[PDB]
Amino acid sequence: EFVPPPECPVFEPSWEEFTDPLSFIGRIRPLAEKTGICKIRPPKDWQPPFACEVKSFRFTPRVQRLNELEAMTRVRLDFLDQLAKFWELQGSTLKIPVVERKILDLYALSKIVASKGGFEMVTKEKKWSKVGSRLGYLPGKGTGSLLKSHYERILYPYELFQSGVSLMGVQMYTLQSFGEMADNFKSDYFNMPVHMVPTELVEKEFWRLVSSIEEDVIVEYGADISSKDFGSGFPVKDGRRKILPEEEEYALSGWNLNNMPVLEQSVLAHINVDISGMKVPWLYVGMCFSSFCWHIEDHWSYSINYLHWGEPKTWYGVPSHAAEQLEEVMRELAPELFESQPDLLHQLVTIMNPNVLMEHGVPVYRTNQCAGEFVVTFPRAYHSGFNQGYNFAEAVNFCTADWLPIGRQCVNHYRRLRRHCVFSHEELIFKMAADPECLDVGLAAMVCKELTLMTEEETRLRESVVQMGVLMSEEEVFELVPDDERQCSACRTTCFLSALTCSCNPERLVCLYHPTDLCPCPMQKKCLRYRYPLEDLPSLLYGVKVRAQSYDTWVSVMLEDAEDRKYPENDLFRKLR
Amino acid sequence: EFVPPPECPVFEPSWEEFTDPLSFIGRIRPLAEKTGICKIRPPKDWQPPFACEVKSFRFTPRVQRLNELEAMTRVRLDFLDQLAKFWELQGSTLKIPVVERKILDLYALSKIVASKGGFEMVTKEKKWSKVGSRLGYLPGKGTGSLLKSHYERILYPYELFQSGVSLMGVQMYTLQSFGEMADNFKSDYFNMPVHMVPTELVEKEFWRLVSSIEEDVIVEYGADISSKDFGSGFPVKDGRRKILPEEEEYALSGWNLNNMPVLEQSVLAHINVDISGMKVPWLYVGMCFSSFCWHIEDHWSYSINYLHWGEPKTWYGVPSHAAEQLEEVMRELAPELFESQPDLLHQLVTIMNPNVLMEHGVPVYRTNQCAGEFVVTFPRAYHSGFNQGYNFAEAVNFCTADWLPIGRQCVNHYRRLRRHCVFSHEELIFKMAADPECLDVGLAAMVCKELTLMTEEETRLRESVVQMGVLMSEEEVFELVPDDERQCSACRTTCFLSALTCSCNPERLVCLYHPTDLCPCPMQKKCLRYRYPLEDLPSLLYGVKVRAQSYDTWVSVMLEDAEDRKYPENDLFRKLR
Ligand SMILES: CCNC(=O)c1c(O)c2ccncc2[nH]c1=O
Ligand SMILES: CCNC(=O)c1c(O)c2ccncc2[nH]c1=O
Ligand code: NI
Ligand code: NI
Ligand SMILES: [Zn+2]
Ligand SMILES: [Zn+2]
Ligand SMILES: [Zn+2]
Ligand SMILES: [Zn+2]
Repeated sequence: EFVPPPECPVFEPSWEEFTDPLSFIGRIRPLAEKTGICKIRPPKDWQPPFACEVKSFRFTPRVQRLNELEAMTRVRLDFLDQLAKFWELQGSTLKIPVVERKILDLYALSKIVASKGGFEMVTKEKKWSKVGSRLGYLPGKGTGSLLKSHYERILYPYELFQSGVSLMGVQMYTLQSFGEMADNFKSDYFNMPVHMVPTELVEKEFWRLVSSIEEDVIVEYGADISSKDFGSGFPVKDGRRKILPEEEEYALSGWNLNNMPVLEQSVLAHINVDISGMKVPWLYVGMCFSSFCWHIEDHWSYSINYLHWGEPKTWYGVPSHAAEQLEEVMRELAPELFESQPDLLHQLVTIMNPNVLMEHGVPVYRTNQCAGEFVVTFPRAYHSGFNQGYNFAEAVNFCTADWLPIGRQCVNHYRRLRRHCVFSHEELIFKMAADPECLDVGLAAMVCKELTLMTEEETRLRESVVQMGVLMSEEEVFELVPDDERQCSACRTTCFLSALTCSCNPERLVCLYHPTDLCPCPMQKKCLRYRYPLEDLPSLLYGVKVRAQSYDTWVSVMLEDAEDRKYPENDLFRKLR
Repeated sequence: EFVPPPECPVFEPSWEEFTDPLSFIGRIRPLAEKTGICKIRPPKDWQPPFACEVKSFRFTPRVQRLNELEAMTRVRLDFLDQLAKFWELQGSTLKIPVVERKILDLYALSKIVASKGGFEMVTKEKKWSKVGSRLGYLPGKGTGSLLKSHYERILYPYELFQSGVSLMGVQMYTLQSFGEMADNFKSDYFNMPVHMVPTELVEKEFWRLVSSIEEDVIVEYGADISSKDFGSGFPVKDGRRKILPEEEEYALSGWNLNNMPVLEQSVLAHINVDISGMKVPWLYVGMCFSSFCWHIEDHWSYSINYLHWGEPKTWYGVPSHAAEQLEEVMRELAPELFESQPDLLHQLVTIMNPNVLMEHGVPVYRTNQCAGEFVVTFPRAYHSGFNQGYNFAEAVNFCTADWLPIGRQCVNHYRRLRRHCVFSHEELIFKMAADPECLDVGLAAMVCKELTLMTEEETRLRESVVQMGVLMSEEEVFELVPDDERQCSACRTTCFLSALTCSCNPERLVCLYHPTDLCPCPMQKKCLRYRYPLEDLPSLLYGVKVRAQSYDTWVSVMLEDAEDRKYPENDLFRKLR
């Protein structure tokens, strides 16, 4: 009944192609970009040893109910649409609180609270903790009394209303033991050896279980795991181990995921600036049927995924150019609701059957990631999938020159939503511009093209605001103040280049894209807090344009300057020797 | 000229004594407690391999100038003594800020700011970053413009005052590469091979350099290094490695500083409650002359230090009974000053030459810690020391049954100062009481003796506050609220068992020892936020008294119930077999 989509392309590089990963990926970009994802096979000779033990590797499992794994169900959508309209009528507006790093499920919450007899029922009986349990929340963190506070503040008024009449007052594991678990589960299911069941079959049964209410099937996985805390499944050198000579090669290989962020073609390279939250790999342990719902990467850009071992990982990709189109069909389900809550679209997890996306005219490709094979995700390429069986993988994100404009275009979208930004994109650009040398010339070139766009756009914003009647201009260093302090009153975006402060608050801020929403105090007295005076234009565009056009001339002791200035080669350097 | 003090004792336990670390210490306590510190030599067969690589191990070095290593110098004291009196006059009070984990040195700061021409001079020249650099503050974290905020708020008014007339407005490295450094330095100094210089000679030369303005000497070290981030110098099992069978021994050893916190006699054992900041060891890399000033561990408990390798580490300890006597003599230096700033005594680092504390009547012992030896610190044992040469060491704190009453006493002191408690001593006690089984019988017996004292004291504080005219009593879970929120207005102590709130502030809190300081709002309406109703007394004292007095009778299938209830042996179990 279910239909496997087309296979995304694979690549099987030579050892010389395999040398510089980000060059090889640049080689591959014009092609793989159209599928949104692609698979890569390192030379069969390349097989890095697994660093981690298993027999002792301890993790707290998370869980999925494949029935309710879909959050976009008609009943959940229509509910929230109604609770929203309720608060609109009330003059308030519905705000969905975040709990345990994920949005609260109100439909689930309201159902459950009511199933046991309602707010004050649950309250007087102190069952609020029993609730959060069934909600997939980790005890004993105190979520129970937090849900009460939330239910009262949001759902109880609607309860009353939705209830009879009323509404007067008030208002305003071990990796080892997990494999045993995982392999026992799969075999008993399919009645075979786990390795012996074909991929097509499990794939077919997976999408069967999602929409099937005739049965319930639960699974355990793990994620939200860091090389930092849990250690990398790769050998690498920091202080903690004498590294074996066997391992020495792989540890220094750019394909070792810990090494990618620092590669000279990486943006998060020579900058020592901030923790973006991924300079460091993330680990996903898996079982059969264990899944990850449709999504993209923070600030878009890339994602590289590597399966260390275990049964294959199943993927579904979509191109970056089909991105808007994708979100458009998902929006057809609750158009009135997604209006009021634009970002709620992303908040809500979905596995939308690929056939449905394809019948709607969206390109959807796929593949089976097998042990020892990479998967690459491109900027704004939507991806999802599941695992064939017990397995282990490691994944980072990253960025390159080509991404810079997309990353800028990415903020504007996050700014147009109300979306917290994991860093300042514009801040990043200057941290690169402030050390032009030892910077990959490709970045330098792109930065010139990207930066002049912002100097224009900023000067427009800077002159736009003096008309509004602000006078004083203070000067502050934004990178040194914490992200949450430098955000904009309603954007919500991390400000670097400039923002606006009036005296209505000691600290509350708004970016120049929303100057009027700072506070009712007339423009009147000040204050534009800026970063650079406009003396910046000659200064910083110089150093980057230098190395940008130092390379432009150098191509048109010459083989020396390349080594001194750290130019790339391939190509040209071949003509030399 | 310098005189070596008496040596603290060493202990060379048998392999059978060496099997349980915390038992063997209690064996020793009545003796070593009187010296305040002791050295411990494991069986020579015991040689755990060093888990950490060196050639790549990266640490950011801190630095020490032994001349100014002394913060209690006369000139600095009188300066601070005056600056306080200045502000007393102004109606304000002198509040010494903390900057990057430690108190700001105002005397140094002012001296420097004044040497370059003072506040507005430095400001208009933007040299505030040059300042913090010479104050040692790590760039580029923004400390420079932070000091400017501080100087103006404190020193500038005094600057004007202390300046002519005025004062109108306003107001209100690699371990490898480090080994090379330390060895070269140590050898070029004494003109010998580094291992060839006697211990007694360096000791003499060290204390010479402290009081010597005749010459300047700078030294590098590292510290504030966690096993968490950097990894432990011990083998151990979590997920980061498969452990060699050679290492399997030492990984599980109770003498592995990773295991100590979890040992059955530890308090930080079976409770899974809160990060104490030490369940985890810490690392100190060291050099010739690198030092650590007099101090007691937080909450007055223990520190067990294992020197992994390199040249020896020199210690100076003091008994816990001489502690109050110790602080007294350092207080004689600026009694007027320390009155206004009681805790400034601890804040200020001092190396006071042992010969002085001895001639002031303070017991002062010592010893030479050699690679592969342990150093144990007893509760409220003041200790300082320096390193003989290049080495590596690892340490953790820990708590035992005998410490509990001292921990309680410590809070009472931290409360009588204004001192931030790293955790709530009372909360700890109840988390243990809440799991009586599988809890070491000695703890249980102690707990009941400790807890009953608290039920009395609390009920005294509980009945005391109703006379004050508070009525309503709410009930809150304090452990689930963050520490800094549950502190006291002025105590400043983490409140758990109870505290007092009113409506003047939505959240601002005061410990029941200080109900009057909450606000001017008359007692009037409420609000006592308590934890347990007084239904606690029968309940919790039971479960602990159960296992406490279950063992009392058991000593007075019998060898079974000891295995079931996890009783200890030594002793009695020997009569069994
Ligand atoms: C069942 C464990 N989870 C996963 O395997 C998992 C991924 O493989 C993944 C790949 C790419 N981007 C995001 C992802 N998120 C995930 O959770
Ligand atoms: C020069 C390297 N530093 C140290 O060796 C060092 C200690 O041994 C130490 C022991 C106990 N309590 C605090 C300590 N602090 C320290 O810094
Ligand atoms: Ni992803
Ligand atoms: Ni100490
Ligand atoms: Zn904005
Ligand atoms: Zn205003
Ligand atoms: Zn009040
Ligand atoms: Zn208090």
